[PDB]
Amino acid sequence: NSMKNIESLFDYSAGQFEFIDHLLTMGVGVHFAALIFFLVVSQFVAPKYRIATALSCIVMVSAGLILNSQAVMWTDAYAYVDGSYQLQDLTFSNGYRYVNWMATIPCLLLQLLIVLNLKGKELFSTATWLILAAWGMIITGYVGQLYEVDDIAQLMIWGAVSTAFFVVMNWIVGTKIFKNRATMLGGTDSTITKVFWLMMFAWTLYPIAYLVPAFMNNADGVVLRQLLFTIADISSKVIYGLMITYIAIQQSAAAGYVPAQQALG
Ligand SMILES: CCCCCCCC/C=C\CCCCCCCC(=O)OC[C@H](O)CO
Ligand SMILES: CCCCCCCC/C=C\CCCCCCCC(=O)OC[C@H](O)CO
Ligand SMILES: CCCCCCCC/C=C\CCCCCCCC(=O)OC[C@H](O)CO
Ligand SMILES: *C\C=C(C)/C=C/C=C(C)/C=C/C1=C(C)CCCC1(C)C
Ligand SMILES: CCCCCCCC/C=C\CCCCCCCC(=O)O
Ligand SMILES: CCCCCCCC/C=C\CCCCCCCC(=O)O
Repeated sequence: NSMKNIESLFDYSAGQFEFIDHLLTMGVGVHFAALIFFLVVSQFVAPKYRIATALSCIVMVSAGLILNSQAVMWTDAYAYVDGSYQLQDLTFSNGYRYVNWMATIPCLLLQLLIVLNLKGKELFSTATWLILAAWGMIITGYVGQLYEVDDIAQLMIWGAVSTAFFVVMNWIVGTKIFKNRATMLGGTDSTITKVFWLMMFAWTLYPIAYLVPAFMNNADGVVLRQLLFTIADISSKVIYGLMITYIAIQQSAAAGYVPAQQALG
């Protein structure tokens, strides 16, 4: 895989290399710092919603582990020789992010449906179609990015197929939110709508980063993609998580859960 990604084609300046490393390790720090928040505030969440704030904990450690794995793979593969960082061992590839997305995406979607007050047979059927489209988007994307060096034309077609799964996924999410936000308590019917647009923005940064090999095949493009991945990660995972927690707590309080009522005090 390492030879299939453009990162393997370049020598990096000390600044370039250490900006990538600092990006990944700061991402580890943000995800593990928020995990403690999600854990501590789960006691303020009513029983019917607490799983949502538990799913953020799982998303945090999952993303933190892979990002930490990426950072160590990054510094294992390259060595400073003759004024630049040069590849020594093929041990780095963005493929593991696609495995991070494969597990974290189901979690992110499931916490949304829970705070939407879906239950029963609709919760299981909607989650099933959503996860299935999501995995289809990830797998087709994963196969695409194997060609970002050799076959750009092939990366664009796998991207078009993945985008089809993306669009159908956003349509289900969107429809369920707008048809169910009347069920939301504590005024969260206005908050879930701002979560939907956060999703649209943050999740669209990934396809843009995905196409970096086509409009910026050079070491600077490598740095840009990692930057875009960082902004998208913190947005789609952390900030999104915080808002799902706020909704969880506010609906808990409005539902008669004293810890939520008193925590917001
Ligand atoms: C030979 C090549 C084969 C290429 C073919 C692969 C591409 C299929 C793409 C989209 C399928 C979407 C089908 C539409 C069904 C979606 C299910 C649905 O609508 O569920 C959401 C609903 O809101 C909850 O009940
Ligand atoms: C390979 C490229 C293929 C071509 C791609 C072109 C299609 C893109 C169009 C829309 C994106 C999906 C946007 C989904 C936004 C949410 C929809 C929604 O929420 O529906 C509102 C509902 O109807 C209220 O009651
Ligand atoms: C590098 C450091 C990055 C740190 C990473 C961010 C960690 C979260 C920080 C503040 C939460 C602000 C958002 C609060 C969301 C609302 C929660 C709520 O409803 O209030 C509960 C109250 O905090 C219970 O006493
Ligand atoms: C870390 C959390 C999330 C939700 C990551 C989401 C990733 C995507 C929405 C990626 C989408 C892609 C598409 C639409 C087409 C090109 C290949 C990608 C997989 C990057
Ligand atoms: C083959 C792919 C099928 C994937 C199936 C996974 C769908 C899971 C759907 C929802 C499971 C319920 C999650 C938590 C319910 C909340 C219960 C509680 O509040 O204690
Ligand atoms: C993520 C959305 C994907 C959208 C893809 C757009 C559809 C493809 C558009 C034009 C293809 C351009 C053909 C050029 C062949 C490139 C071969 C090369 O020189 O490397």
